[PDB]
Amino acid sequence: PLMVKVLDAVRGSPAINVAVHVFRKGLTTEEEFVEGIYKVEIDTKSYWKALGISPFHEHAEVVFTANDSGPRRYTIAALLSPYSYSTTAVVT
Amino acid sequence: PLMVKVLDAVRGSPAINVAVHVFRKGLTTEEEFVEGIYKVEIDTKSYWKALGISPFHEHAEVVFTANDSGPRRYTIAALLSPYSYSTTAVVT
Amino acid sequence: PLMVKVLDAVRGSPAINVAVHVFRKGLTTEEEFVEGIYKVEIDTKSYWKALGISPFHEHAEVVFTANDSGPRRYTIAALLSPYSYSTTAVVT
Amino acid sequence: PLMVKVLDAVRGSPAINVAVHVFRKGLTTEEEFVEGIYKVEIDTKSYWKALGISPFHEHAEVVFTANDSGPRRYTIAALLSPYSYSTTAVVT
Amino acid sequence: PLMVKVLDAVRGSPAINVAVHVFRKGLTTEEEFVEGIYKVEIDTKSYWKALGISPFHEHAEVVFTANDSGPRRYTIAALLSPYSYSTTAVVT
Amino acid sequence: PLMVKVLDAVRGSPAINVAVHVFRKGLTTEEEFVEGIYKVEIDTKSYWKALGISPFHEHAEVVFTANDSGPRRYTIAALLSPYSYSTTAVVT
Repeated sequence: PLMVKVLDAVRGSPAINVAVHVFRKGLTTEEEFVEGIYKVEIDTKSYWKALGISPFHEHAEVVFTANDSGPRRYTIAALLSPYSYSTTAVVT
Repeated sequence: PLMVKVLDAVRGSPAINVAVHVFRKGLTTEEEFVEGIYKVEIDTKSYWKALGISPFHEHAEVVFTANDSGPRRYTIAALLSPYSYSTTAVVT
Repeated sequence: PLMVKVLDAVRGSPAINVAVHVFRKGLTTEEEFVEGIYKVEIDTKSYWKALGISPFHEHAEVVFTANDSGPRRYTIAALLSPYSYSTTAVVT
Repeated sequence: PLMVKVLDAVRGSPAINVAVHVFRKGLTTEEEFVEGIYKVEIDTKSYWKALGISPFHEHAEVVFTANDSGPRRYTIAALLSPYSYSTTAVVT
Repeated sequence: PLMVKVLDAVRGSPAINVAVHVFRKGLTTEEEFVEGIYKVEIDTKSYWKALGISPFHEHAEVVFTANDSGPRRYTIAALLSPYSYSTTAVVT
Repeated sequence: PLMVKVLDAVRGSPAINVAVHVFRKGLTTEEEFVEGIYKVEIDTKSYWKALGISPFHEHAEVVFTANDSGPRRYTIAALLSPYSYSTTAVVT
């Protein structure tokens, strides 16, 4: 008998992020997985992935150049932070 | 008999991030996994991944260049930090 | 009889990050794993990973160059730090 | 009979980071593992990993250069430090 | 009968980082492990890892150069240090 | 009968880092281990690790150069030091 009980009696007003999981039992392969339940990706780069079988196999002249040079600003006040009875502000 | 009990009686208003998991039982392979339940990726780079079987196999002239040179600013006030009855501010 | 009991009676308003896990039982391989439950990756780089079987196998002329030279600023006030009845501020 | 009891009665408002785990029982291989429950990676580099079987096998002329030279600033006020009834500030 | 009891009665508001684990029972291999429960990696470098079987096997002319020369500043006020009723500040 | 009891009655607000573990029972191999429960790595370098079986096996002309010469500053105020009713400051 598997019994899982989470946050059953709540009185008041909290801030929650519940993640309950119960399990009873050619280049990239994945199986039976739970990924990115509460994930966050900011300014994330992937230039060359899984190009394929036999890419640039013979006599390949290639110049890979990657220039990440910029005036980019990211300002997050409450990233993944539940809060109760509080004050959150970004003042520029 | 498996019994798991988490945060059953809450009185008041907290800030919570619950992650409850119960389990009863060609180049990259993964199986039976739980990844990035509460992950965060900021300014994350991946230039060449899993290019493939036999890439650049014969007579390959290649110049890999990666220049990460920029005025990028990241300011996070409460990254993954639940908070109760508090004050959070970013003042620029 | 397996019984796990976590934070059952809470009175007041705390700040919590609960992570409860119960288990009853060609180049990169992984199996049966729980990774990055509360992970954080800031300015993380991966230039060449898992290029593949037989990469640059014969007569390969390659110049790998990686220049990470930039005016990047990262300022985190509460990184993975739940807090109660407090004051958090970034003042620039 | 396995019984695990953690933080059962909490009165007041603390700041907690609970990590409870209970277990009852071609180049990189991993199995049955729990990694990075509360990990943090700041400015982390990995240039060449798991290139593959037979990489640069015959007559390979290669110049690996890695230049990490930059005006990058990282300022973290409460890294992985839950705090209660406190004041946290970054003032530039 | 295995019984583990941690922080059962808490009165007041402390700052805690609980890590409770209970267990009842081709180049890199790992199995049955718990790694990086509360790890921190700042400015961590890995140039060449697990290149593969037979890398640079025959007649390989290679120049490995690694130049880490930069104006990088890291300032952490409370790294892995839970604190209660305190004041934490970085003033530049 | 194995009974482990840690920090059962806490009155007041301390700062704690609890680590309770109970166990009842081709080049790098590891098994049955718990590593980096509260680890910290600052400016940590690894140039060549686990290159592989038969690397640079025949007629290899290689120049390994590693130049770590830079204006890098690291300032940590409370590294792995929980503190209660205290004042922590970095003033530059």
